[PDB]
Amino acid sequence: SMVQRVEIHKLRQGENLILGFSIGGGIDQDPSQNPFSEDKTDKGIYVTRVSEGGPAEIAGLQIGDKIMQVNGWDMTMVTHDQARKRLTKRSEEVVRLLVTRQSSMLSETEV
Ligand SMILES: [Cl-]
Ligand SMILES: [Zn+2]
Ligand SMILES: [Zn+2]
Repeated sequence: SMVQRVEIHKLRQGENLILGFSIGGGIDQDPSQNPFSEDKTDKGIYVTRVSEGGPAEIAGLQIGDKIMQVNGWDMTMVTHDQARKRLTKRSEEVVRLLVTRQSSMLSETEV
């Protein structure tokens, strides 16, 4: 798996600002119910949906991505609602994420 930096600018949907994805997981949840994890004891926060055409998709977020950090806050052992809260601060227009993603990128040049 690889680490990836993702930056998402929220889109104003009337009065709300939204990122355009859904989360699952958290240390309060039963990790057996998470289909995206490789290890079914992983209680981490996973991207379970990405809204087509939305800010997260355009920013490069992918379904199954594990969210490790949001704006400098570590997300590996947070509750589901703690994750929600960190992602939905009305004050914050931009969310910067570190995610892990399970995986020829070699640039080759003729001379
Ligand atoms: Cl919750
Ligand atoms: Zn698309
Ligand atoms: Zn910006």
